[PDB]
Amino acid sequence: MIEIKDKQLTGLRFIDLFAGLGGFRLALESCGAECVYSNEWDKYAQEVYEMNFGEKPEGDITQVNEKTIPDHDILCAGFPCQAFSISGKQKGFEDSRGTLFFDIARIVREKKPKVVFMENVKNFASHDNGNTLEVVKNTMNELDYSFHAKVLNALDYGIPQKRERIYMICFRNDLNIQNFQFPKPFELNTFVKDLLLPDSEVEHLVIDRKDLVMTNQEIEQTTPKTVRLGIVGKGGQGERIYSTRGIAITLSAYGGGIFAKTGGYLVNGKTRKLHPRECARVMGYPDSYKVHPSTSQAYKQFGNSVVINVLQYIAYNIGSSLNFKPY
Ligand SMILES: C[S@@+](CC[C@H](N)C(=O)[O-])C[C@H]1O[C@@H](n2cnc3c(N)ncnc32)[C@H](O)[C@@H]1O
Repeated sequence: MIEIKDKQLTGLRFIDLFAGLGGFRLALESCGAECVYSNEWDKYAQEVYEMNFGEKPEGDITQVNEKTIPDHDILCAGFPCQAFSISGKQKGFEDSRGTLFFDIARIVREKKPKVVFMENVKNFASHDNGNTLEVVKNTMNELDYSFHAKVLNALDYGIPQKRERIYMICFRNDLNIQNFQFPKPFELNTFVKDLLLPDSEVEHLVIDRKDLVMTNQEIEQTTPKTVRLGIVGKGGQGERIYSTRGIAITLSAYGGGIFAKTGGYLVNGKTRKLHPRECARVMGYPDSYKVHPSTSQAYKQFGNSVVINVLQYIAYNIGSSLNFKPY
């Protein structure tokens, strides 16, 4: 993550829904905001969340009563995508019933807040011929909110990894805000080689394979692209080797293969996976964020997580718009 010297959010209060590892929390707390709530049911996530943020989030959202949630200015949420079974006249609020989204709407209609800050998968914009996005959109509009959405790729913001994700920002219509804008992309000057740990701490991740077939040889120059160097097995997912002088492929929580979630990399004449500190680093997490003792957990977590840096630029630009109220 990077440091923000202009705390455009001091004094503002927020809730961290579907917490996971606490990305949105790391991000907003650096802009000055304060955390008033958190919710997350996966006992392992709650375990890491507590190791860093000292507290344990509450449980199953489906069961928390709306009128029970603290007063807040910003609602943060990276919920899980699910299809909507639209069975009726046109689209809106009533169709979000049965999904965990309805739980967001349920809390927004009855408690504050100035802005709803969400995030999801790269293809949220296309799911069901656009139907999935059409619903969340019409729902926010009909509760008196404005809707802005965009797909930003993390390599365009100082992080070496291919990872497109839709970011969605909603401003209460009461605020009258025609002033918002998503950050501008820039030059990348950090690649996978700069994020690795020394060999001594990564020996146990080397995988020796005789069916390794090299298609290209190591490039001499770094590029902001994904460079496939070789293969193993059938060359399907999880069995492809990448160059450290490039960008990391998209980390995944539930993938399989020989090099399962991190992908495999040619580091120093040996083929290995990424270590969890590396995974953290590839997501933007600071070296001070204590990770889960179980390396198979760290993987599932960091792959369902958030790119901190991107969250920090978008949040700053939110303090801005809310702080510009001239006579
Ligand atoms: C309250 S239960 C889901 C109940 C759902 N109504 C039902 O029909 O099955 C809470 C859900 O939150 C999901 N969840 C927790 N943290 C999340 C996050 N950061 N992003 C996405 N989904 C998350 C859990 O995996 C679980 O499915």
